[PDB]
Amino acid sequence: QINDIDVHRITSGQVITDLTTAVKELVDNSIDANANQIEIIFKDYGLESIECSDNGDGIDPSNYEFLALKHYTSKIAKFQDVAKVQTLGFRGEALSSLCGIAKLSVITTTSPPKADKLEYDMVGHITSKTTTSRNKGTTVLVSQLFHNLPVRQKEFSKTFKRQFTKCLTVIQGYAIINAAIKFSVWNITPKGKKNLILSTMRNSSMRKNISSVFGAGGMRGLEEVDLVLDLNPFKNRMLLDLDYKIRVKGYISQNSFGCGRNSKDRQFIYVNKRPVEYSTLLKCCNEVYKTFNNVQFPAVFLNLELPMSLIDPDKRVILLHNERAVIDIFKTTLSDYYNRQELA
Amino acid sequence: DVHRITSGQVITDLTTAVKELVDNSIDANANQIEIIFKDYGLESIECSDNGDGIDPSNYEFLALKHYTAKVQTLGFRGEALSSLCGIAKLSVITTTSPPKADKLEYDMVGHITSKTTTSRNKGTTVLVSQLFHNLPVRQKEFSKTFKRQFTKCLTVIQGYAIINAAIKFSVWNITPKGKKNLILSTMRNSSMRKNISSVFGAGGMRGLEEVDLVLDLNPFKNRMLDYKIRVKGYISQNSFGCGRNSKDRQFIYVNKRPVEYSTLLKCCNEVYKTFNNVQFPAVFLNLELPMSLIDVNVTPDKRVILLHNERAVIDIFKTTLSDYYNRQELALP
Ligand SMILES: Nc1ncnc2c1ncn2[C@@H]1O[C@H](COP(=O)(O)OP(=O)(O)NP(=O)(O)O)[C@@H](O)[C@H]1O
Ligand SMILES: Nc1ncnc2c1ncn2[C@@H]1O[C@H](COP(=O)(O)OP(=O)(O)NP(=O)(O)O)[C@@H](O)[C@H]1O
Ligand SMILES: [Mg+2]
Ligand SMILES: [Mg+2]
Repeated sequence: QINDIDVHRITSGQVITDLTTAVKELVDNSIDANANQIEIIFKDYGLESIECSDNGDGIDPSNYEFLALKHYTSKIAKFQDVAKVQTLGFRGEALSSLCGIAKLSVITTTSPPKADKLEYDMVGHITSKTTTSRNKGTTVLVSQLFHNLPVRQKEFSKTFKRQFTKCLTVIQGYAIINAAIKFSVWNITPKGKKNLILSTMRNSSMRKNISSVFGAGGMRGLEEVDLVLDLNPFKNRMLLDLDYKIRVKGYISQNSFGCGRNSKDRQFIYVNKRPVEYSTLLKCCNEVYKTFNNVQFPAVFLNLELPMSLIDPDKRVILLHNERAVIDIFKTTLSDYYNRQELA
Repeated sequence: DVHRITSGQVITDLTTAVKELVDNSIDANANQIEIIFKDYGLESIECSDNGDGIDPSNYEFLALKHYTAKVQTLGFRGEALSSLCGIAKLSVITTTSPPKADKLEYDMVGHITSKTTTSRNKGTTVLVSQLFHNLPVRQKEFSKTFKRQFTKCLTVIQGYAIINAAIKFSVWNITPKGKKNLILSTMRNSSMRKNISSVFGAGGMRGLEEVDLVLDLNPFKNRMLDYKIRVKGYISQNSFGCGRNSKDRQFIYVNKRPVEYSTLLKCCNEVYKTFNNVQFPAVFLNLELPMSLIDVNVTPDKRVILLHNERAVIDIFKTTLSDYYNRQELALP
């Protein structure tokens, strides 16, 4: 009843839930490519297309053919050097998925200015390779998103405005923590307007970026946070030992009356410079803050820096070593940070 | 803090503030725009449209800016509005779903300060008040040059009104003492010709004749595909008395969009001087041209544009214009 292509269509649809997820996948790939410059161009807010341009390492020409194919034991076994082909691609699920539920194009180069333009069909095969030029880096273009998921596409049209803002929030997250990276975001309107949406300067402190990304009001009520949670006496599994110290740097709203937010609409948390979904740590943030200002939620921009060695259908749901202790040492450490702020 | 200085550089005067509002309404697909000044804008300026409203999702960043070839216009989302929040007090009554509406209040930084409920037809009403209040120098300048400043602003609205055949424009000024005065009014779905009469009156079409010209610039492209420019509109004839005593009615548009293109008007003016040296011509010209042939982001003025290979454009436009006038006089008798 349901043919293989459909299965591929539906599954890839489970991978790229919406425009925002697609964007996440593209930004992540660029950062992974060691880009220091990332440009994102939306056409009609995403309805038409999204383009991600970086100056990263680019894609090795040998990977072109296997970049967006889905990995199947059955098809790999059809190669003489199985070990070899499995190092030429079949990585991840993103590009492989954007192929099934969208039109994927790539322009890349590992040797500027000689470059290639690749068109991949729904199944990962290269329908056309065109000679072109471009500086070091890669450009990924996702167009006609969900063109073969009528129901989802239709929903996208009657909710594109909210979707974009959701997608913008996520772009703001990447831009605030990635100081060594310059982000630029434009939206080209059907009426021919190139509307600048967001921009940060390369080599900008988190502060300079919050101010760019949220205007002068962005810092209003904010106070620097510089904490060190010593967790060494809390590691559980016995063996130049690991220094289990967590450095928490960033900014958070001061408990001062009013200085907070009416909504928990502006909270960002990072673990080793990467947006992470720390549900637990936010709950803690919120409660500890209530005790000082009940009628408001705190704006958050905190980076948890620590060794990944002590770090373990969605994404990067991270769990730290003995998270229960962490949560407690943080709760009191922050609380006492606010108490010290009141005395100010 | 140093935010308002930046705002002041963005919204230099009343006119600029109005362009910002009018463009937003037009961008919102309104076919009805009504502008109300209270004391020529010294107290406030109200722009009401029947556009598609502001989706609730955009409220938060509505007045926030997230910063610092086949394109025709350049935009800096949030810049205009956050700048109006800076040097002034901004109010908003919008809705994408009538008959229920939201009334927003922003402070100088953009933080929403009040969101109460009301009602209105589909659309948006933007209220700008106390323009430049926190900028004394200019604030006073304004109140001391409001006449030329208002005239400069009305002329810009007159520019929009005339070319936007799909929109019904209406403009009023409420005196400090109380009653409303209709200053501008156009019926919608009207030709430039009809609008010229509505905006200026019985004598608006005086001595004006049609202009339908084509400028071929194909062989004037250096540094690099059909570079032709369809120039349509009206211009005064050169016969005695058929012109204006001054350049108070010279409008140029590029792709149905208003722009300041002095060099072209300069061309029109000097070419006209060739036949008449006591008057200037009334000009209403639209220049159709492929976007790819329009260079954007040429100066801090997000609206200022530069035509592909201007140098020649003028030259061909000047001679083409001359032939126009020569051909024109032939059928005088
Ligand atoms: N912008 C880019 N620059 C260079 N290579 C890229 C870029 N985007 C994608 N690729 C290549 O495409 C392959 C995978 O894309 P993707 O489908 O996101 O999987 P992944 O990055 O390997 N895994 P994941 O981290 O889970 O997304 C990568 O392993 C790269 O080799
Ligand atoms: N009258 C209106 N109706 C609907 N939406 C509006 C209106 N005025 C403003 N907006 C919204 O507010 C946002 C921007 O205001 P503005 O600050 O002028 O930037 P912009 O229009 O995006 N760019 P620019 O053309 O460079 O000014 C728009 O992008 C709309 O989403
Ligand atoms: Mg990836
Ligand atoms: Mg605008």
